[PDB]
Amino acid sequence: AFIQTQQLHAAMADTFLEHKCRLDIDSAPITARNTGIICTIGPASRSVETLKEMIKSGMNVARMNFSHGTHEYHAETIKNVRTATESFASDPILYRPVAVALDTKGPEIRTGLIKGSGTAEVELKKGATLKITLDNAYMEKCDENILWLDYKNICKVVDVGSKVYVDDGLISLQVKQKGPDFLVTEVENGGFLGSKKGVNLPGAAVDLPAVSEKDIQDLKFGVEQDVDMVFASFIRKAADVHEVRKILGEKGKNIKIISKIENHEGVRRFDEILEASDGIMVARGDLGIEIPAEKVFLAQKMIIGRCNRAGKPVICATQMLESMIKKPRPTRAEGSDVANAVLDGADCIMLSGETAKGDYPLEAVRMQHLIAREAEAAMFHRKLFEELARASSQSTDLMEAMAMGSVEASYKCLAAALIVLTESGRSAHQVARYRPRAPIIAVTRNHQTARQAHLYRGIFPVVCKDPVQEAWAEDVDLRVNLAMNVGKARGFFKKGDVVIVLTGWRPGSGFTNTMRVVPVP
Amino acid sequence: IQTQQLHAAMADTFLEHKCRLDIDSAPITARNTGIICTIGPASRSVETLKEMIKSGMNVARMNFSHGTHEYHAETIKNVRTATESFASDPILYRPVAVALDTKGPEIRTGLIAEVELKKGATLKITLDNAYMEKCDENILWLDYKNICKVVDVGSKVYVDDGLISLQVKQKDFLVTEVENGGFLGSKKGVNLPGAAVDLPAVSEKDIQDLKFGVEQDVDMVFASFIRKAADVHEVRKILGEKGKNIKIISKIENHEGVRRFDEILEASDGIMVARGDLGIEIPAEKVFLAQKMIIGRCNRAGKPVICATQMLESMIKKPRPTRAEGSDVANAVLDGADCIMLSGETAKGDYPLEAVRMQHLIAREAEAAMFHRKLFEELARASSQSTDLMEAMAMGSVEASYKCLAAALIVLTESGRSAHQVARYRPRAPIIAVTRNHQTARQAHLYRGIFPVVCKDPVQEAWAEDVDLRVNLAMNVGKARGFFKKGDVVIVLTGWRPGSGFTNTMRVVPVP
Amino acid sequence: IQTQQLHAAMADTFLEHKCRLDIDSAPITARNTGIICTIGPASRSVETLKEMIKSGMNVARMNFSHGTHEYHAETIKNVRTATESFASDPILYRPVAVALDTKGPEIRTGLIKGSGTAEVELKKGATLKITLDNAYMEKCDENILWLDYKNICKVVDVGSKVYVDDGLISLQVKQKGPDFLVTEVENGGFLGSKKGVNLPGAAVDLPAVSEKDIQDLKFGVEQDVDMVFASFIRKAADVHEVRKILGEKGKNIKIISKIENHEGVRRFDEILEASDGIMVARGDLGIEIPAEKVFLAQKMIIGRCNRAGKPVICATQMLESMIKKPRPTRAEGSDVANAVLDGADCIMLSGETAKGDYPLEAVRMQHLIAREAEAAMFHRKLFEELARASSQSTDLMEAMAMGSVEASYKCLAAALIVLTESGRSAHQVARYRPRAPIIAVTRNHQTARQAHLYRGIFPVVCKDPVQEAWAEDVDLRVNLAMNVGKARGFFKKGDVVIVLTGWRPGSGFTNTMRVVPVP
Ligand SMILES: [K+]
Ligand SMILES: [K+]
Ligand SMILES: [K+]
Ligand SMILES: [Mn+2]
Ligand SMILES: [Mn+2]
Ligand SMILES: [Mn+2]
Ligand code: NA
Ligand code: NA
Ligand code: NA
Ligand code: NA
Ligand code: NA
Repeated sequence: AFIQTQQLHAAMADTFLEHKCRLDIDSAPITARNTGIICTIGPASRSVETLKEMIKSGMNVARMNFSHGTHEYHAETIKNVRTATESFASDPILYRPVAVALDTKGPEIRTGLIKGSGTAEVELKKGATLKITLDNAYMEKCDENILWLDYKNICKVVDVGSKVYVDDGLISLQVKQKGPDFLVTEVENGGFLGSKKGVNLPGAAVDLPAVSEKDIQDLKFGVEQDVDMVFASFIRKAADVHEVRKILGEKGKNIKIISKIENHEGVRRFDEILEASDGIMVARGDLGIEIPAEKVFLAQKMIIGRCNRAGKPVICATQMLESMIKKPRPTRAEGSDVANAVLDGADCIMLSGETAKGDYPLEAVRMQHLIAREAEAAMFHRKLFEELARASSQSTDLMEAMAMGSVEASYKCLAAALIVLTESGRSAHQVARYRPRAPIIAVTRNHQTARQAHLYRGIFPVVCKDPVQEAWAEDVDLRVNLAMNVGKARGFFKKGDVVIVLTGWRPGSGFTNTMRVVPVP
Repeated sequence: IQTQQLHAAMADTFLEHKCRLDIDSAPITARNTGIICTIGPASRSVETLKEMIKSGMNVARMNFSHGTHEYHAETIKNVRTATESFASDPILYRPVAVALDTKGPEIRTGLIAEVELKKGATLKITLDNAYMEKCDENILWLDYKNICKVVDVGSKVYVDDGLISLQVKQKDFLVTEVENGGFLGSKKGVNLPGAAVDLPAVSEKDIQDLKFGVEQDVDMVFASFIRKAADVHEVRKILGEKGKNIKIISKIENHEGVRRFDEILEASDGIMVARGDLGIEIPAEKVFLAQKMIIGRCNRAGKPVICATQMLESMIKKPRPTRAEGSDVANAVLDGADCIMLSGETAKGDYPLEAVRMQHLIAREAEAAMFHRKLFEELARASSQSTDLMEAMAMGSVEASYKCLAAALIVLTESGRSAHQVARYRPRAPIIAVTRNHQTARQAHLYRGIFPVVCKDPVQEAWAEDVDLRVNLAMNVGKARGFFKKGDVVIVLTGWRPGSGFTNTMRVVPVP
Repeated sequence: IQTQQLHAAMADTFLEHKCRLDIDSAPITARNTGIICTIGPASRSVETLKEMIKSGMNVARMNFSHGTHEYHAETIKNVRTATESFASDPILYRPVAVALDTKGPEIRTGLIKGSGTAEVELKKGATLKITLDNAYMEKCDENILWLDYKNICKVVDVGSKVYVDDGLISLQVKQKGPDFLVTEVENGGFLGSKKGVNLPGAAVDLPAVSEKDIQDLKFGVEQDVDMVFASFIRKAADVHEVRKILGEKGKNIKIISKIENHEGVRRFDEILEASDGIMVARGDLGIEIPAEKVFLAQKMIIGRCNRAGKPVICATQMLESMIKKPRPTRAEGSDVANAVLDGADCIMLSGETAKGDYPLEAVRMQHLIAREAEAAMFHRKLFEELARASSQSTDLMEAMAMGSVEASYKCLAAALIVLTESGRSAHQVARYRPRAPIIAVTRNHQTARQAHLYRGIFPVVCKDPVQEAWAEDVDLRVNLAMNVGKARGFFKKGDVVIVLTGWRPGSGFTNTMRVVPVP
C-alpha cells in the first residue's frame, strides 16, 4: 500500500503502546524542522565563513558563553554572527533571523593554573593527600600537593567529610581537616588535573552572589550589544531571576531571561523560578554533578513537562552529541538522547563543545536537524494535545481558544502549515504551546520578535520589511503572501496544499481572532 | 454552583462525570434537541398549532397510516397558517418543517364496536373479502393476502400494538389460539415477528402519498418499514427529480432493518428508531440495544437520528409523565438523538401542549449533562480517516467554543452543509444558522443544536456588508431569545468570499 | 456473533461500544441485578408468591404506609411459606429477603364525603379551603379538604404551592388562618381519598421517625426482617435515629435510606456514609424537585453508591403501564435498561406487583431487560474508573477482589465462587463489577438474604455441618456452588470459574484465588 509520511499511521493509535509499535523507519519526515537549535560559538565556529555554513545547516540561536573571554572577544563574535546572518538578507524569502544569547558566568568556582614545572597536568592519585589553599601565591602554581581555587568563603560552607568535585565531576576529594583558610583533603576518585577546572560542592549552601559584579558588567554589555536573551547560570530561586531582571532594567526590558536549572535548590524551587522567568534551560552538565547523575532524566522530564504546561520555552542542554567533538558521527546513546529530548517536549536543543571547539561543528548541527525532524513526527500529537488542553482547562482565554481551534483544524485536514501574523509574537506563542505537527510560519515586522521566536517549538519566523499598506485587507494579504512564498521556497508546501491562516480582523484586534483554511496559490 | 453541569464537564472519567451531576446546576436557555410532533384531532386547529410552535414544536408529522389526502392537505394548510402568523417578525419567527410519515407495508385487521378475545379461545384468521366488515370473536379478517405463504404452524401473530397474541395451530385461512387476550377494535395493526413478510416496500397507496408529498412541498418523508438500501432507493425514485431535495428518513422497525442498518444509513438522509413496531418485531427487552447502536452509528456518520414512540405515553391521559418517561427522554438525549418525537401525546391526547413543554424541559437538562469533552474526542477519533476541510473548520470551531465557553456558534449557510458539520461535533452552545434558503431552514431541525434563522433581506452588493447583515441578524435573534447578552463571546463561521463553498472563516467575536 | 456483547466489550471508546451493541448477541443465563417486589393484594397469596420467586423476585417489600401489623405479619408468613416450599432441594433453593419500608413523615388527605360523586373535581381557578378540623376528616369535598399534618400553617406561606395525589393536582395558598388555608386550584384534577400531599417549598417539621415508625421498626425487629427502607431521610441524624431504634437486637438489619427530597440530595454524602445503602425514591423525588431533574439525581446517586461499594436501588414507575397491560411501553423498557447501565444494584416494582393485573409478567420483564443491559455494560471502562476512584485504598480484600475480577475478564470465567460468612468478601467482588455471576456460599442465612442488595451476588445457603478438616469443608462448599451453577445453567463441565476462599479457618477474608475447571 502507501506508507504515510510523518508517522501518520502511528498518529492514529489508540494507546501509547500501539503508537510505539507503529513507528516506521520507512515513514519519511516532513521537510520542516520544528525544534530550535542553539549553538555555542567558539574558536571552531567563530569565523564569518563558518557561521554562514552554521546558519545554512540549521543554527537558530548563537550562544556566547561569558564564563570565558573578554568583552572585546564577545563583541567580535557577535559582529561575525550578524555579518553571517545579514549576508542572506538580500533575499527576504530565504533570509533566516538568527538570535544572540548571552550565557552568564554566574557563581562558578574554578581552580588556578597548574605550575610551570613538571607535567602539564598533575596526577591526583586515589588515597593521596591534597591541600586546598586560598593563598594567591599559589593561584598559578597548582600541583598534586596544593590546589588553589577562587572561592574565598569555601571554608565557611564545607565541613569535614564534605565532597569536593573537580573537572566536570570527574575527580572527587573528601575534606579531612579544616584550617582557618585551607582544606586538607583525600583523593577519593583520582585523575589528571589541568588548569582552571570547574569545582562543585554538592553538599554545600554556596554563598556566592547569584549576580556578581562581573555578571552585572556582562549583563549591561549584553543590553548595549542588543542581545535577544540571557541564559542565567545557577538560578536557585525567584529572587535571583528578579535580580537579573533589575540589572537588565528598562533598557533591557524586552530581553528574555532563561533561567538555567543546575542545582538541587533550583529543582526544589522550580515552580517559583518558572513563574518569574521567560523560559528555562535544563543545564545538565552542572545538574548531573550537583545531584546524582542517574536522577538527571527525572529533573529533565519534570522540567520539560512543567514548561510545556505553562507554555514557556524550555531548552535541553549539554553533552547531547558530545562524541562529535572528535568524531564525524555520534554514538547510539547520543542519537537517542536528542530524539528523546524532542519527544519529551523540549522547544530547543543545544550544542556546546560540539560547535564551540570541536572538529565537526557543521556535522553536529546537521545531525541535530536530522534527528529532530524524525522525533517530531514520532510525537503522539493527539494525546499530547488532549493532555495540554486538560492542564489548561481552567483558562478561558480567547487567544488560547483560537490557538486550540487552529491546531485542531490543522490536525484534521493535515494542513501543511499554520501562518500567523504577529507583532509581539504572542499569538504565535500560543499556537506553538498546543503543539501542531505542521510548521508555524510567523510573519512579523518586529525584528526582535522574529529572533526571539526561535525559543518556541515550531515557530519559523519571517521578517516582513514592506511598509504598512493603507488598507488593512491589503496589508494582511501582503504578509500572508510572503508566508506563502517562504513556504514554497523552503519546500514546506506547494500550490494546492492547504494551510491554516491566523490574522486580526481589524488593525485594532489585540490578537489573531480570525482563522481560515486556505489553499496554497 | 456552576451552571450547565460545568463541574461535571471537567471530570476525568465517566464515573466522576455522573457523580458530579447536580440538580442545582441550572441549564442554559437554549434547547438543542429537535421536537417532532404528530398532528391529529387534538392538535390540528390553527389556534392549537400556534401554541404548539410557542411551546417548542419544530416539525409537524402527518401520519399517512390514516386519513385522506383532503384531510392531510387541510392539516398542512393549518400548520402553515399557524407558522406564518409569526412571519412578520424576523427576530422571533421560527421555521416549522412538514414531514410525511408513510403507511408502508402495514398489515391491518377489518371492521368489528369491540370484541373480547379470551385466553385459550379459538380464533380463525380469514382472507375472504366477504368478512372485511364482519370481524368477530371467532373470525378475524386481515388485508395481507399472502399471510399463509409466510407463516408456519406455531408462528405467533400479534394484534393491536403487540398487546394481543395468537399462536397458529393449523394453516386461505389460519386457525389460531388466543394467548394474550383483550378487547379488539377495528383496523388494528398486525405483526408477524420472524416471518419474511413480502409486501412491497412502496405500495400503490404509498406512491400516491409520496407524489402528494411532492405536490404539497413537504420537507421530509419518514419511510415506514425500511428493510434494505433498495427500499430507500424505491422511495427516492418516486420522489424523483421534483422531490430531489426532500429528505428521506428511514424508519427502522424490524429485524432486517437492524441487520442491514449500515446500507440503509448510507442510502438515507437520516434515520428514525421506530420503537413501537421495533419492540413487537424483536423482543421488547432488546430495543434499547438497537436504539443505542443506531444513534451511535448516526452520530458517527453525522446523519440525523430521531428517537420515537411512547416517550411520554402516559401524558395522553395525565398532565404529568411517569418517572420512566422522564428517564427515557433524558436518556435518548444523552444517547445522542438529534430529535425526539411525540405521537399520540400530541395527535389525540388530552395534554398536547404539556407534552411538548415537558420534552423541552427534559431536553435542556439532559443536553447539559452530556460529557462533551469525551464525546468530541470519540467523534473525532471515529471520523479521523476524513481530512475534509469543512470538518476541520467545524472541529476547530467546536473546540474553540469549548475553550472560551462561547454562548453560540453563528453559521452563515445556504445549503445547510456548514451548519450540519458543526452540529455533528456536538458543541454545548446553540448553533444559530442564518440562511436565505427557506427549505434549508426547515430541514435544519433534523440536526442537534441548529437553531435556523431565515434571512429575507435583499443581498447586499458588498460581500462584507452582506455578511455583517446576517451576523447582526443572528446577534439580534440570540439576544432576543436569551441565548446571550452584550459582552458575551460567540464563534462566527462565514465564507471569506462570495465564492467560498463552505464556511472557511472562523472568528471569536464579542456580542455587540 | 459473539455472545454477551463481547464485541462491544472490546471497544476502545464509549461511542464505539454503543455502535457495536448487537441485538443478535445473546445474553448469558445468569441475571445479576436484584429484583425487589412490593407485595400487596395481587401478590400476597402463597401460590402467587411461589410463582414470583420462580420468576425472579429476590426481596419482598412490605409497605408500611398502609396496613396493620396483623396484615404485614400475614404477608411475611406467606413470603416465608412460599420461600421454604423450595427448601427440600438445596441446589435449587433461593433465599428471599424481607424488607420493611417505613411510612415516615407522610402528609395525607382525609376521606371524600359519602354524598355526591366518588371523587370531587378540583377545577383550575376554583377556591379550596384546607382544614385541620377533624370534623371534616371523612367529609372532604371540592370546598373543604382535610389533611393530617397538624402544623402545616406554620411551615407554609401565602404563595406556597401544595401538591396532591402523586403531584397531579396543585394548589396555591392565598390566605392563612390560625388553623386553615384558603387556596386556589392551579393544576386541577379529580380528588379521591387519602391521597399524598407534598410541600416542595416548605421545611416540613414532622419527625423523621414518628411514634408509628418506632412501633413499626420494633415490629420489624421482632419479625426478623433483613432490611429497612427508611422514608424521607433528609440528613445523617435521621439515619442515626433509625439505627438507635433498631438497637442492639436489630444491629445486623441493613438500613437503606430513601432519597426523595431536595434536602436528601443536598446532604447525600453524609446520608450515604451513615447508611448501609440507598434507594432513589423517584416518586416523591419527582414531586419535591422538578420532574425533569430526577435523572440527574438518579445518576449522581447511583455513581456515588457505586464508588462507595454500597447497594443502590432504583425505584418507582419502572414498568408502570403493566399495572393494566401485559406488555410495557418503550419508555419503560428503556428506563429499566438505563438503570442497570447506570449501575443500580437492584431495581424495584411497586404497584406493578402490589396491586396490578400482571405481577408475574412485570417480574419476568425486569429479569429479561436486566440480563440484556448487564451484557451491554462497558465493563473494561467501568472497572478502570472504579479502580481509579478507590485508588487511595490499599485494602487487602479490595486487592483480592480487583485481581479476581480482572482474572474473570481475561479468561471469560463463567462465575466467581466466593466462600463467605459475613458476606464481606463477596460484597467487595460485587463492587468491582464482574460480568460473570458471583456465587456466594454461606452458612449464615441472613448473610444470604441480605446479599440480594449487591449486583451479581447469587447467594447459596450451605446447611451441611462443618467438616473437621478445613480443606474438606472448603471443597464441600465449592462443590455445592459447582452443583448450583450446573443446575441453573450458568456453566457446565469443562468451563472455567474463579474461586475465592480462605487459606485457613482463621483467614479474615478470602485471601486465596484460583482458576478452576468445572468438574
Ligand atoms: K556560563
Ligand atoms: K405510518
Ligand atoms: K412507605
Ligand atoms: Mn553550568
Ligand atoms: Mn411503525
Ligand atoms: Mn416516597
Ligand atoms: Na607544568
Ligand atoms: Na499577536
Ligand atoms: Na454551507
Ligand atoms: Na362520595
Ligand atoms: Na468474608
